[PDB]
Amino acid sequence: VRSLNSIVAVCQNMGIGKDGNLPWPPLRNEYKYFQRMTSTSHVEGKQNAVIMGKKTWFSIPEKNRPLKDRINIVLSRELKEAPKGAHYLSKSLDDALALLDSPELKSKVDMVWIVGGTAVYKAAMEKPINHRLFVTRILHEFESDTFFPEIDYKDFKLLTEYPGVPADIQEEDGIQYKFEVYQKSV
Ligand SMILES: NC(=O)c1ccc[n+]([C@@H]2O[C@H](COP(=O)([O-])OP(=O)(O)OC[C@H]3O[C@@H](n4cnc5c(N)ncnc54)[C@H](OP(=O)(O)O)[C@@H]3O)[C@@H](O)[C@H]2O)c1
Ligand SMILES: [Ca+2]
Repeated sequence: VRSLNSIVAVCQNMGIGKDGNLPWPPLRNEYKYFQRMTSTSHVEGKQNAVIMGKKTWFSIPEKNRPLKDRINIVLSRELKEAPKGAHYLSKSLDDALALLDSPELKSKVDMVWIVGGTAVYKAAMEKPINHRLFVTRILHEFESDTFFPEIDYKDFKLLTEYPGVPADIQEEDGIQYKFEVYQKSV
């Protein structure tokens, strides 16, 4: 494909989860940011595709699957068939990428978003393709048992500005956070 997009929220230690869920209680504004960023396509009659690992898919409340208005792709070396609600099942990132390039998908899909977990992010990170990483840095220490892979500061350059991403420190429910965008160019 042309380029990937990755979106994650991280607390101070780069933690992204705890016990199968997020490390922090719900932040409204963070949420809407995710829905908005992942769902919004810049082309009529096109839909965005989201890619995620098995543990992440299941983390989503059942009645809430699949993420409305996007093509849900789950990665798993173990599942035989796509979990109930997913659109496609794939064995590796590569398979996922290939599926996307296929005739039927080729045309129905706008942007591709990697929504985790660790291994998905990592895999996407290493592909020598154009890639933009949308990070929400939550300026607090919540205990996490899952972490964001290490990012290559030589490859991913932090943008100083980007359209429609507030640049100031935000706050909600007594917690502050900041939005950051890194860009990898091949
Ligand atoms: N903060 C955030 O932005 C954010 C975003 C997502 C998730 N989360 C949290 O992270 C946790 C889930 O993440 P996780 O890292 O533990 O799990 P995960 O990546 O969601 O699930 C991992 C599984 O998915 C399959 N998989 C993963 N990478 C794959 C690859 N490259 N090729 C094929 N299959 C692959 C494998 O399943 P098989 O064993 O079946 O092969 C692997 O066991 C939860 O706590 C969730 O709340 C946070
Ligand atoms: Ca397994």
